[PDB]
Amino acid sequence: KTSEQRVNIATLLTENKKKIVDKASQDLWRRHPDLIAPGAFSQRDRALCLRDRGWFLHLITFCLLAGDKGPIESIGLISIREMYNSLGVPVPAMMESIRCLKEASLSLLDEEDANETAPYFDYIIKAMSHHH
Amino acid sequence: KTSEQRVNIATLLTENKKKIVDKASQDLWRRHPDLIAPGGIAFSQRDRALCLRDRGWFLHLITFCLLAGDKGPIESIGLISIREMYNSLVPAMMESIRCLKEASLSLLDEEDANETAPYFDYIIKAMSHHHH
Ligand SMILES: *C(=C)C1=C(C)C(Cc2[nH]c(Cc3[nH]c(CC4=NC(=O)[C@H](C)[C@H]4C=C)c(C)c3CCC(=O)O)c(CCC(=O)O)c2C)=NC1=O
Repeated sequence: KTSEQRVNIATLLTENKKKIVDKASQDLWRRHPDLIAPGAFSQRDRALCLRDRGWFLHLITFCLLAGDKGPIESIGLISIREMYNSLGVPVPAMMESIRCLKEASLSLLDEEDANETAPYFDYIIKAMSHHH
Repeated sequence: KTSEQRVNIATLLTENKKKIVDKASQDLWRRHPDLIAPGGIAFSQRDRALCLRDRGWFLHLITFCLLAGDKGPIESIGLISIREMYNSLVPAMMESIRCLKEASLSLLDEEDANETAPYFDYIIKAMSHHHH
């Protein structure tokens, strides 16, 4: 399913958007501590990486609202290109970050919603995976 | 976290997106019929489809703001998308939002209309800043 279902899920991912970005950031840094190590070490560069993580979640919930994966093809691609060019973020790092966001988001949902939700995450991963 | 009022407006705009986007399109063509005439920027089926696509995505950005209780989704997704749209390369952009505003507001009582109207206005403002 319903337009109520989409809104139900979107309001969940909005309300808990900080719990998700936090969870997903810890999962990322436990799994890949070389990002948080001296070799996202700086507070300004770690802030941008967190800013960019929250942005991907926003983009997902939007696509969930719209029932549509076209925004990923439109503004998603623009932003992922702008990341590795200007900010030098590696493709494996972004792909893994979105896997961590996926996991954390889905933990709040039930199996009916999570099945409806999971492909939106996967679509961004697939749309990046072709590069590296 | 999300108010009961804003969930309901968000569900109402989402459930009637077709009608709203239909009504916003014909109001735009009524007021500016040159746009879908042989010369104009919405004549060709591609360009008219992209206008239809984008209009609907703006209505979902409004819905998303309502759920956020915040203009954050416009800050996060709106501004970046606006910039890129005009880079592709224009007062029709802003007038289509105004018809979308009035098409949307027409579904709502005065209490709900006053909660939603600012988000349209933020998007009209954000657009105006790309004037030559
Ligand atoms: C009618 C007054 C009308 C027209 C003709 C258009 C739009 C339009 N937009 C593009 C490209 C384009 N639009 C956006 C917006 C956008 N992307 C998102 O993901 C957001 C959810 C949404 C904002 C609400 C973007 C980012 C882009 C660039 C990428 C792309 O979609 O191609 C075009 C032509 C593009 C080209 O190929 O040159 C046109 C004609 N909107 C109207 O209201």
